[PDB]
Amino acid sequence: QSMSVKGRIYSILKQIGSSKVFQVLNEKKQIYAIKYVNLEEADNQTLDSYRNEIAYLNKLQQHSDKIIRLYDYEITDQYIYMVMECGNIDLNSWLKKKKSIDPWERKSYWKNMLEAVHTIHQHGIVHSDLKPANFLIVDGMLKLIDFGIANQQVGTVNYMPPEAIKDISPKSDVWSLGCILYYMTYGKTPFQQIINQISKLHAIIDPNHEIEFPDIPEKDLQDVLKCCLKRDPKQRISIPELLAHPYVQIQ
Ligand SMILES: c1cc2cnc3sccc3c2cn1
Repeated sequence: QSMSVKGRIYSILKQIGSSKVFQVLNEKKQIYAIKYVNLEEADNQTLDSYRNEIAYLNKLQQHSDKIIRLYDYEITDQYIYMVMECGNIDLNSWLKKKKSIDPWERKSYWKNMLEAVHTIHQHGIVHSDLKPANFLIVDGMLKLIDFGIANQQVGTVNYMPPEAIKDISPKSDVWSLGCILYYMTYGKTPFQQIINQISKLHAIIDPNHEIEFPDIPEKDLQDVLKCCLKRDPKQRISIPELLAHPYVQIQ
């Protein structure tokens, strides 16, 4: 099985993920990821969302290694081919498969998530739909897969900020990152216990609904969670503030 992106031939190895993602090999026998997108039944608002996300991904590549590498692309009126770097596994399936997560790898992953989200924020981008499925493990390093600009773990309200439920600033991405770190800390998201979707949304917003923060041996890690998971965006810690917190800095 084969395919041609900008005159270069790529051999398919396996499918990873309208859109199909594949693991491929080039002529020089190097491993890549090819995202295929079918534009056939797509509107102008959809096309603009797609061209906007590609342009942001192409630009933000130069600013951080914690953003997925985009090597090349081919765009027509019928399709998109994106030659990207191949990750090992996404953060979600890595966590789902793992029972207990190492405190050193968790601190390391946190640092990477802050670096990536901070970059998009410096360029005016608020992701708003952050989940572990949005991050990629590549050579013991987390990488942000996308920016939330392009149309369409999906649907999930577990990482949703209170401000998003009511209706959006960088503080929204802070709430979501805090939910991801909470999962890597406690083994569940803060509201995971609630099956009923409405009853879950009714708890995320309600301030009288106290989020449990059980006593862990990492006092700094407990403080981060308590700082991220504050219902009032005004009272929530910022990304530049998180990057200076003792949890990220102290050895
Ligand atoms: C674009 C590029 C990717 C590269 N590597 C991997 S490994 C598991 C998912 C993915 C992936 C998804 N979208």
